[PDB]
Amino acid sequence: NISENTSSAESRIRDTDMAEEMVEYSKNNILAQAGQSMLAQANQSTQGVLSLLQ
Amino acid sequence: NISENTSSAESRIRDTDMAEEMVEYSKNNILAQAGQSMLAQANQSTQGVLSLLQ
Repeated sequence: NISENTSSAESRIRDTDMAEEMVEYSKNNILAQAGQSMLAQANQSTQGVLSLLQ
Repeated sequence: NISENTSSAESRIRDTDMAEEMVEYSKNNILAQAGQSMLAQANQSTQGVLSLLQ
């Protein structure tokens, strides 16, 4: 019984809650795609220079 | 973060804003064509000598 409770206690401190962590995984997965999108747009975003009298 | 903000800083001090310099290049390019055209006519200036009791 003390083993079952201190297993439960340690599992609370250290095992991943996979439900919760897939929220935080997937925020960062969308943000990474939106970041790569913005970087890919930003590298095109200075093609504006080339019409200016050139 | 600091390296981005001092790249932003130094870029402000040192990089040509190509929009602003293509104004000043084009002023001087038109002035040079105008001043060439003006020097060409200023060399025809004293052609008036040759009809003058000659």
